[PDB]
Amino acid sequence: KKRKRCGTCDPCRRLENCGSCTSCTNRRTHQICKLRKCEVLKKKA
DNA sequence: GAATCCGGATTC
DNA sequence: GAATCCGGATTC
Ligand SMILES: [Zn+2]
Ligand SMILES: [Zn+2]
Repeated sequence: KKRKRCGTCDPCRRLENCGSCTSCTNRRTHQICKLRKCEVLKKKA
């Protein structure tokens, strides 16, 4: 089953997409803002 | 349908 | 082998 964000790390607590990282910039990506990506979810599923 | 986890293809 | 581009799939 797919994991949920931890909700507590600094990226999880950011309120908005940064608007300028690769994920916020690239027009075809479905990846979350790099500044928001949950630290826990960076571990391999 | 939006958000975005997740993993395949490319490219190095 | 792995970072990056990319988009299928789930969960709401
Ligand atoms: Zn961003
Ligand atoms: Zn988190």
